[PDB]
Amino acid sequence: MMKWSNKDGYPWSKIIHAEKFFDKVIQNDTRPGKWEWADVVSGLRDLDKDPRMNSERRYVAIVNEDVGLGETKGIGITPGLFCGCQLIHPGEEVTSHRHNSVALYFIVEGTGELEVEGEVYSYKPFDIMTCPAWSYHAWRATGDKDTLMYVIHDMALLAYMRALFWEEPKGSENIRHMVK
Amino acid sequence: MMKWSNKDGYPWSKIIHAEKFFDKVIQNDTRPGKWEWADVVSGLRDLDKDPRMNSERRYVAIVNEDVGLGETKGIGITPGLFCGCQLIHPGEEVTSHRHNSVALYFIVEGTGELEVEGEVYSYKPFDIMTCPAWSYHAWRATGDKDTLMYVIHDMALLAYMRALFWEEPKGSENIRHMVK
Amino acid sequence: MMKWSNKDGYPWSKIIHAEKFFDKVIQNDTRPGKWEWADVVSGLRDLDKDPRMNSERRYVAIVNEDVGLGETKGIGITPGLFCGCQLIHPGEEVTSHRHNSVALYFIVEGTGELEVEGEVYSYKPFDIMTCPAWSYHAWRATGDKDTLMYVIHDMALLAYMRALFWEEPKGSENIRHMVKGS
Amino acid sequence: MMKWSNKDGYPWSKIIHAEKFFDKVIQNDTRPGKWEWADVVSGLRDLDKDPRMNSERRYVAIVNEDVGLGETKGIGITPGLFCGCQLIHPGEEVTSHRHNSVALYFIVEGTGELEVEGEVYSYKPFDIMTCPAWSYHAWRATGDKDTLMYVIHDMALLAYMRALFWEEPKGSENIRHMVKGST
Ligand SMILES: [Fe+3]
Ligand SMILES: [Fe+3]
Ligand SMILES: [Fe+3]
Ligand SMILES: [Fe+3]
Repeated sequence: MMKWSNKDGYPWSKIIHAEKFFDKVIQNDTRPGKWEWADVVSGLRDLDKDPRMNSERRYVAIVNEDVGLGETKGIGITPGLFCGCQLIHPGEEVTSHRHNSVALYFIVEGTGELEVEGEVYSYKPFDIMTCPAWSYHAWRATGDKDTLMYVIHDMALLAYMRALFWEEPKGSENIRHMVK
Repeated sequence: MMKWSNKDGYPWSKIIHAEKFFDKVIQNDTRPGKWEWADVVSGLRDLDKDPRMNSERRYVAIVNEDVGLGETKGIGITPGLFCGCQLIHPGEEVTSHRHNSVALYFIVEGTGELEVEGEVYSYKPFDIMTCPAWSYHAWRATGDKDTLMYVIHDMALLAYMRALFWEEPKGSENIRHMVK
Repeated sequence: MMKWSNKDGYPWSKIIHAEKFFDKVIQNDTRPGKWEWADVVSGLRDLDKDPRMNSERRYVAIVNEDVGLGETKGIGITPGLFCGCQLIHPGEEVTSHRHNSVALYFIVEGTGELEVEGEVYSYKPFDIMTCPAWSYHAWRATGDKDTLMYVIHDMALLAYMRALFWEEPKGSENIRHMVKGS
Repeated sequence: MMKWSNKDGYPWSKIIHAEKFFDKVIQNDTRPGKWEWADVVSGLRDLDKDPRMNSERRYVAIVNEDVGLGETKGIGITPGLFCGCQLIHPGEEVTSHRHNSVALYFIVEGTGELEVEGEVYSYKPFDIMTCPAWSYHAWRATGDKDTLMYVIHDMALLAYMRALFWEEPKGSENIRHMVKGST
């Protein structure tokens, strides 16, 4: 965890006036978000211009900036929901990993196989599949079209509570409590 | 909600790199918090030095500034928990209200009556009581010693989702969606 | 809220053994879920065989039964996510309503108009759109192909907390605190 | 994690009618809870009738049974908050552990030391202290009176999401994903 000192007391543990609490707690409203697939597809195909790019790092996140706290730019698609899209070229692999964040996958394009906890399934467009919290899961695109997926995850909720664990690549030595 | 416009597009609706998302979603760890009762009671007595202050506003938030997100000083006592303390003098009342946020009460000191949806209970030190989401509740402090309450609630969670409602004072025409 | 008595005290307010909390707090793990679009679409068609069906009631919930608490059937697609699909025939409307639950809409097929808080967008397939909590929103399907939507929402989370509100149809008198008996 | 088979398809993956869904998500309302400290203390003191009782297991949970899904006996104090109380005799210890659930401690009675990630703090009645998610923490009661603490936590939130981790005793080999099965 951390090397810290309480020998100067606890300056961070404070007591504030209800007006400051209330002023910080109430949020602006968020305008509706709209995103177009062409732009998502443009974004992701742009990722291939980077030499340092591979299949495991080829996600964009779909965000509504109004959703942020205070005046800050948010990263949720709504306040409590998070969403990303991913491109996998045929023949690419996303190797086994796990995280206690769950993921919800919707196949927009492409075919392939998904492996979770030793079992393979062969996917096709508009399949829906989940990778349960802390389940080992891996991808391989097949066929002649890129796999593009629309993904809902709660990684961010757990990050904010500081309860996110990730293990990539596979192997106990790779487990991390996900904090800066 | 809002008068708004899409006539110029949805500039707030965006698509971002996985590295930006990751960087904004991982949080700093949080040093343990410690608060002293004396400081809480002192904070509360201070408020009385406001002439324009009454029983319904006599609350302080207990915060651990580390639990903030990104650069924000936090207002939770932990990331996902929120705590307040409140002081009612004998013969004061917090009149009927409701909010969709729940509240959990620990009576540290004092006695009196809690009314929730038409039923009255007489509390004493170290009683524990809940005011269910959206239930009409009211307080009347009795005896000679001030009522001091230690309060756990989820008001901030609903506030962040923009899903929080507040009816004060009693009367459906007083309901507000709590944003702005 | 409710008429209730405490005259008999608080029998439901208990104190339980650590063993009992733990036996009840720890869940079974959950097998991964897999749904095929064809099962969804078939499901949505069946609903038209009902004469007492219209645009507004025409949704199915995609569920993972393993996700239940204790030994019960779950209602989530994951423990904390909720997923629905809806079908609107062209020329149908979903009338203006609001709820403090949020909705994330993916257009799989169809075209039409989304109205949110007085602003209209014309959607096409694979567009993504949100209806923020408690915003007035309305649907009208256009063109020739049915609109089919993949929808994620937090309604169940708010319901479990008993902090969910729903106003349908539009009008403050239609507001309900969504608990068994409204 | 899981020895499972998809060789017989995925029968748990269902599609249900809105009517069945709505019928299942909407819950009964919850009566207010009230609990009295005398009864809590009596509970905790009772537990010491068990001879194989120690400081690590001297907790009871404070529950509002109306809070459960369906007509089920729930275990939250509210739907989304969970509350326990614990008794530590002076000279007893809760040894180092960590869990990704947070804990919020209110000292009702007693005195002692709280250690979190190498730092000690000496506690007294009506002190408020947190043990952040995944921080090593340990207790030792001092003085001539039992430590009684009023504790709020989100262990159950995490348990339900199947995202709860627990390491007791200290040491990585003892980390568990907390699901029925894995310790
Ligand atoms: Fe993954
Ligand atoms: Fe209140
Ligand atoms: Fe709606
Ligand atoms: Fe602990």
